[PDB]
Amino acid sequence: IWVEKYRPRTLDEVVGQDEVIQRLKGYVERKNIPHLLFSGPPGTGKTATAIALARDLFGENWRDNFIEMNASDERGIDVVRHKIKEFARTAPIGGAPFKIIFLDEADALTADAQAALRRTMEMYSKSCRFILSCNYVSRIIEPIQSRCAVFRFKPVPKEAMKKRLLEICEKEGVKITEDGLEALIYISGGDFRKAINALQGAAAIGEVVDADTIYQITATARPEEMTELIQTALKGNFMEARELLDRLMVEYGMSGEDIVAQLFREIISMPIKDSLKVQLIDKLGEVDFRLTEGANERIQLDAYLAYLSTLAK
Amino acid sequence: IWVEKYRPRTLDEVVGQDEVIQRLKGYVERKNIPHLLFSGPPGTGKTATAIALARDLFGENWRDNFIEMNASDERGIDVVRHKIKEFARTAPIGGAPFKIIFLDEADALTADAQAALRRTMEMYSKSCRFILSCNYVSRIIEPIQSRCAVFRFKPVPKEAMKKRLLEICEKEGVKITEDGLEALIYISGGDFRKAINALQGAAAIGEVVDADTIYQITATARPEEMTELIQTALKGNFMEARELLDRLMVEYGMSGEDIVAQLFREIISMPIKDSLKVQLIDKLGEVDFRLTEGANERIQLDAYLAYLSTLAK
Amino acid sequence: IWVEKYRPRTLDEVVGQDEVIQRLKGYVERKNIPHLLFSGPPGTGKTATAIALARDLFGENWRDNFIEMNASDERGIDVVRHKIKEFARTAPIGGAPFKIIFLDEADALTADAQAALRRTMEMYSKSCRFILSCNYVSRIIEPIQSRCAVFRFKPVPKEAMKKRLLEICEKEGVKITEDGLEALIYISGGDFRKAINALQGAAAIGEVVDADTIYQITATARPEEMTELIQTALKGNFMEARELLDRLMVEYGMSGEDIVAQLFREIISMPIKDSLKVQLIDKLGEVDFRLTEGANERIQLDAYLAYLSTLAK
Amino acid sequence: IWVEKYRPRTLDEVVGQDEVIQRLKGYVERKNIPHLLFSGPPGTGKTATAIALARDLFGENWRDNFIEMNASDERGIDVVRHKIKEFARTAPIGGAPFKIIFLDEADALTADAQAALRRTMEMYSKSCRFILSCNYVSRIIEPIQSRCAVFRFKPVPKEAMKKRLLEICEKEGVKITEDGLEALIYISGGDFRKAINALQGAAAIGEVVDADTIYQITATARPEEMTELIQTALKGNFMEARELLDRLMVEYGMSGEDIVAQLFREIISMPIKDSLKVQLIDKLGEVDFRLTEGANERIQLDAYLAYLSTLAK
Amino acid sequence: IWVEKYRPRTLDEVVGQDEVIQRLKGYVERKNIPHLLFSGPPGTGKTATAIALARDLFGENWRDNFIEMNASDERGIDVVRHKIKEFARTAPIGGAPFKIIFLDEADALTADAQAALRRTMEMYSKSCRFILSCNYVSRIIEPIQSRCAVFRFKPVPKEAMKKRLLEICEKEGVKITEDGLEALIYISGGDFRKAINALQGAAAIGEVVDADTIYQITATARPEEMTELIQTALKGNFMEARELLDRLMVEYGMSGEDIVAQLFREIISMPIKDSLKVQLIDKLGEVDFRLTEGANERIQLDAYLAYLSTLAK
Amino acid sequence: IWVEKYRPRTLDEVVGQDEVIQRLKGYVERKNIPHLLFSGPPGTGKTATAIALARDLFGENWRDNFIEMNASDERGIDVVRHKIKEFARTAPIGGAPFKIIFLDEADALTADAQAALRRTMEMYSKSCRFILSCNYVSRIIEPIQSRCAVFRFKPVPKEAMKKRLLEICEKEGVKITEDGLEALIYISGGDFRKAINALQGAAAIGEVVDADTIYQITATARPEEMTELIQTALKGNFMEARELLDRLMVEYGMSGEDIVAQLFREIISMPIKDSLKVQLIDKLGEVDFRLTEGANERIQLDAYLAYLSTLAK
Repeated sequence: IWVEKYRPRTLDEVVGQDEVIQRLKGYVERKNIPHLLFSGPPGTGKTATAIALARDLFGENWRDNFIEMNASDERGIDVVRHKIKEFARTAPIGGAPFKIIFLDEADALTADAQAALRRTMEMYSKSCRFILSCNYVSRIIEPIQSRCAVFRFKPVPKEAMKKRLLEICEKEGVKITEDGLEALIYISGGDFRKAINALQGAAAIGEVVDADTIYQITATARPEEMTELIQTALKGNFMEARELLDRLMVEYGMSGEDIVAQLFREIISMPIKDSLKVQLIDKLGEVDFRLTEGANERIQLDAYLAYLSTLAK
Repeated sequence: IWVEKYRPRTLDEVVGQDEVIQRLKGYVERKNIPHLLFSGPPGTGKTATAIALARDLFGENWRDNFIEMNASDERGIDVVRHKIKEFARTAPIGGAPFKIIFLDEADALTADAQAALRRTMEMYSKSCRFILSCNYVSRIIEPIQSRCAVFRFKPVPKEAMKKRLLEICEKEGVKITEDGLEALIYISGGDFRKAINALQGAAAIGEVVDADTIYQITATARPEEMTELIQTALKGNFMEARELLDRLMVEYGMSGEDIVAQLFREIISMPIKDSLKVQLIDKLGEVDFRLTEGANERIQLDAYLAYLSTLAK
Repeated sequence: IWVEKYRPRTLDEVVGQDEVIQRLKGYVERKNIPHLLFSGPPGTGKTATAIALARDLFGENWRDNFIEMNASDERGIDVVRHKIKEFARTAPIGGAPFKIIFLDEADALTADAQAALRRTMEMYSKSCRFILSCNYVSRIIEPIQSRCAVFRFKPVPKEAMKKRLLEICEKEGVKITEDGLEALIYISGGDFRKAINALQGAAAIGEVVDADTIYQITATARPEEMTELIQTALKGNFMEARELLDRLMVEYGMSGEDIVAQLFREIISMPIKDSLKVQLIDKLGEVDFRLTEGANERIQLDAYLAYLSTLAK
Repeated sequence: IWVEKYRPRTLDEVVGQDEVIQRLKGYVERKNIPHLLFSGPPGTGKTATAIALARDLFGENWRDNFIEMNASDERGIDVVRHKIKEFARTAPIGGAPFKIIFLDEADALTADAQAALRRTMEMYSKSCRFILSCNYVSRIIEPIQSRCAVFRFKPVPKEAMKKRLLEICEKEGVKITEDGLEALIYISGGDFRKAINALQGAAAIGEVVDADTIYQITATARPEEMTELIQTALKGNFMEARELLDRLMVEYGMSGEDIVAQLFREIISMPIKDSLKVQLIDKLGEVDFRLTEGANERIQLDAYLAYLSTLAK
Repeated sequence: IWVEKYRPRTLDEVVGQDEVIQRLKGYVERKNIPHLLFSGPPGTGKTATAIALARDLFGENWRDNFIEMNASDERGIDVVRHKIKEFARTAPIGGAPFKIIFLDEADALTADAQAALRRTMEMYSKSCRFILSCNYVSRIIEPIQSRCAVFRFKPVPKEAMKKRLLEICEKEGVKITEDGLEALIYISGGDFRKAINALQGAAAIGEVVDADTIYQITATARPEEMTELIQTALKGNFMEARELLDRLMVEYGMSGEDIVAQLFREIISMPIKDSLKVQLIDKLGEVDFRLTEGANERIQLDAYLAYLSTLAK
Repeated sequence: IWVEKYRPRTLDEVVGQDEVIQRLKGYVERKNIPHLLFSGPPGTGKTATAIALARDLFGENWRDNFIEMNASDERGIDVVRHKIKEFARTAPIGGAPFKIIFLDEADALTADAQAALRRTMEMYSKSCRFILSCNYVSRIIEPIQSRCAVFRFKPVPKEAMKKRLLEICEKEGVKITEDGLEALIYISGGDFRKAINALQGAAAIGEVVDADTIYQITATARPEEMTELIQTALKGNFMEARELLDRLMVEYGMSGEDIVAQLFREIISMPIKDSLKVQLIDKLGEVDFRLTEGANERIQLDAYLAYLSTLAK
């Protein structure tokens, strides 16, 4: 399960996030941690560095102290408070003052539960410390940002991930091609968890990791096929386009959201006029809405391939 | 009841899914099963291979261990946990290490129930194993795909099913024609359960299995007749269309839902403009609603044939 | 109560359904009954033949064994299971192997209750047997059609019913005219229960059964009056049409659904263009909906007579 | 409370319904009652004759046997079955064979509850009997009409009620004018309960019962005021019309349905062209729908006064 | 808290409702009360007179007997029945026969709970009595109106309230101007509770009660300013309108609901065509929804001022 | 933590709110406080003045008496009532009559909890006093406004905050530019907590506080960048605009709501025609809705940049 076997071990090993880590290192020399707020897209390293941050400060004895828990399971903030009192009365065994709790998905709670943090902040900043992961900082009520040093994780980039992916491979006897690497990244959206997990799943199978084997495992169309489907649509061949999208949707087994996602990506990365690209995206915006309201997947989608085949003349 | 009497017995006997089985065989030589995730359309062999997978690993004593249960019945995940503890304490009687639980309709649960799997995965991977059937992989939250080897079942194809259908027949003294076979497949949508079940139902009756007898059993007009009815409607011949739909609705004895279903299928598979197909489906969407609210079958339906015969000019 | 006093006694006596009975007879010579599925409109003979089927196989002792029960009363499938165990342990007293249970309105249950049939099918096919009545076959989940020989009851035709109606009369000293017979059938929709019940109600009164006395008892306008009302509407005389529909609706005392029904019938059987007939039916479709949602009977109806009187020029 | 103090005592005393009673009398000479079905508008005498029918057959001891209960209170059909067993075991004390139960609002139940009647019909037709009141016969599933002698109550009429109203008055020292009588009937819709209740309420006040005092008590607007409001609307004076409808709606305190009802009545009884009357009623049909869907009373209503004030030129 | 300190004490002191009270007095000379039904807008005196009615009949000992309770709290009709039995067994201490229970918000209950009143009406009309407050009489099922003397409270008129308001003031050392009185009534909607409460709140502050201070306390723009904002919008000056609505929304500090409320009031009371008023209200309906779903106050509101400034040409 | 270190100490020190404070001072000379109601946007000084009001009346001993608590935590109104009885029995130690309780977020409670205030108002107005903070006065049921002197806090203003911000800086050795000050206020929305907190966070970093460093810390785009993105969109360069919005959305890490917010601000503060600004805001209104319903962030947003690039010609 590659995405854990390559969980960074020191802050130095979390890549793409110099911005955050360069200054997050300046908290290990002094041994200070004010409640951390980690913001960013998923699969970029919030949990990783919050491990490698607890790992660089305790040495060998992190597992005993640090604990990760999902903050959106609404009845457990109050049931995991006895872990707050045993954990605050125990002094870091070795030669350190403070101790850490990680809280994934913080930005899912309404105003209320958020407060309960505070009566363990001013009472435990000489013992306890929180790291709060959230998708966006905007979504955490101010009275907490107030007591937090904030870190905005940016989506990692191509070469930095591509490198790390290779290292996960050479060290695990997996043979990716260049094709399957580049493809493993189209997939990833710049999200490691997604990327690693995929690779892992393609590694489990028989040997060579082709561009395809990656497209198959994640159920996301070859980008060549999309810009075929969109193209054969724009030309005027509706029934053909419908055929493709069908075949396509069964081959990998994508959702309507999933198809509309790729439709988007490949509508953007088309080399067509900014004048027309709008017309497409606008409608695509429309269609994506229709779906989320609960309208019929098949009909709205085919109805969008219809949209394109009017723009023939 | 043919669809069980021909339930594949070994992985070798599940057809059309080489892609999955070829490598699912490589789990019987080594006797490894990491929690399996089966994705695909219904009636393609998820349950079948998950039986024939448990059957090829236990030999004669599968029934005692393996158990299938529907995962969407929301109050029973927790009531069928005592089957998890008797089943994990009993070592596979014979000479095998591990044991299996199949979970149909996994992709119906919201984030929560999905987690409860995990505290029996790391505690039972030296005793228990799960196979998860779902319509689409996209619909299972990542923390599970994480611990799963994934398999995307594709819809079985024409000739592969047509063959198996014949074998079910010659071995059960049923006389299908070529017509009734081809028709038994229009019906099937590439879904065996649907196909087998139909055949079975046509076999129960008096002898020869015509194209018709299949269309009747599934409630269901010759697709030639629909695209006739829709067409004679679009031309402007309302009274003619109404006649057809009537005759049609008595010949096979379809519901309003049933008619509106086929209306849909054949409105999609029309070779007409994406521009117009919308107008039709939109209204069809409307009509289908009207019916479910309890409006009058005959009037809303004829009122839809009216809709089409305005679009003459 | 004529509709029982003339309940067919042998399969030979159920008329209009040769299609079903001709081959349902071939189950009395061999003494086989695989679970029967009876599909068709109401008042066509599903219950009748399922009696006359149990009557032709037990001779004199059917009442003791066979029992009819409505399957839509949701808490009684499980309370009438002790009738399943006393009934399966008792061997048909005489010289027959098997026994019957009739289940009206089967097509009202959601997927679940339907299954419970099965654990008495494979355990009781050497003792028990089910006959399932339903409006449409399409509405019974496949796993049951699977184990059923299916029979589609068609709406009994004109002459076959007209004959039986006369026999009910000559044998009950009722004087119908030809007018009142033909009218008793316009009413019936090809549904005996409806027809017999009507006749019965017209017989209770004073002597001669006119065309009218039938129209009055069922609360259904002379078809001459409808095509008058629709016509005087189409001409442009709104206030006149409204008068008629009023008088009309009090004379027989029809519902809004009832009026809209006849409106439909006589809009179809008009000898007017297929071009215009649509406009009418479309709106009629509209109006019928408005009513079922709970809108005001009088206003929507008069508002439909309005609709027609715009189409003057 | 006049509407009870003048509850008819013998079938002879129920007026306007000769049609029903003339032949309902022919059931007291023979002492037969097959389950009665009473259909008709409300306040026309279904309950009355079903009392006066039980009163003419038991003489002095009806109250002990006969019981009226509303059939739409869904959990009480089964709780009032022990009244069915004490009532069927007790033989009519005196010299009569049978006993009666009245069931108001029968046409409110879905298919199911209706059946439960039957297992007390064939078991109690030598002891029990049902009288079923319903707004329309069409709304009672056939298997009951089957076992019922049916009676369609027509809306009483003017002079028959007007007479009875006077008798309620002379015998209660109330001074209605001719104006207030005629008006007491515009109100009534041919519904006694409505009429009597109104009169009663106008009698409670100070002396003379004017046309007005009746219009005021029922809030149903003076018909002069409506055709004022509609007129000042049609002329073009929107703000004036809105004022009236407001004042009007507070003076009597009508619902939106209630206003739209009177709007209708007085739109019909306008002496304006059949050409225009349509336009009005059509929209009124529209508006009435909008309301029943739950749209805003005030806005749709004023929005209808808007509609009229466009038709100025 | 002025709205109680000036709770009328005798029927003579409830103003604006001569219509009701003049004849409600004729129930204190005779000492009769048939179950009262009070209908009318809120804040017009239903509770007040139902107090002052119980106060004029018991003299000094009303509080002990009479009790007010909200009838919409669905589980308490049956829990406050033991107050019905202690209250019916105790004879009015002094020299009176009967006793009273007030039931606010009666018109919130579905058919069922309403019945339970009746088995304490015929059993307690020689001890108990009910007064039922409801917004509209139409909304109380007939079987209760049946046993009720009905009273329709009209919205208290201008001068009658304006007088009472002054008396509340001179007797409490508050200095309203004529402006602040007239304004205190624009506010009131003819609803005292609303009016008194407002006045009270403006009295608490520093001295003189201006037109403004009243508009501010109730949140609520000068109606001149709204029809300015709406107007400058309709003309085409969007940026101007946005400015106003801003200034406006800060000056008084209204919610989005509050603004949309006034927007409505002044859209209605515009002297513009019924044709256009619709367009506005329709969208306003739209906007109000958008807000309640949680959309952005500022953007939807400005987006509505946008809506209006398209309708320039 | 600047936003507390500069918590105003006397009413004189709360800026921008002369309107409220000028007359709130007239309550310290007399030593009267009727229950205060503080209405206004967040971060404008409700809590501040309610501190500085308690601070100007007790001198040195406020902390002991006054207590602030959030009123939306629904189970604690009743658990913090024992703080009401110890606090009401203790007379203000020194030479004052009365005592204070502050209640933030009052406008979150449904009708019920609001009442419980009252039985401590008339029992404690010679000991206790409440200050109620709420976003809008409209949202507090009248029976409380009734007993409250009301104060509408307006959003502070530019120069008053800008001054205080500078003082926080010169006294903390922070070097803001004019750019970073003006920007620190675009951010603030006129909300100090927001502003101070931001400044604080930019001060923690390396020296000079640029316009940017402020835009970065709050994850709110440079207003120059928005009106670039909107502009390059309006010109017709869709793909360019999409690029910007992307880069932009990753640089600061804004939500969809957050982006749509700034989109709005800078659409307003554009110097473009009132004619076009509408078109933009209308759609922006649309888009913002789409998002809140749950539609796809990326697609609706890009779909809005599409919208703008159609308005090229």
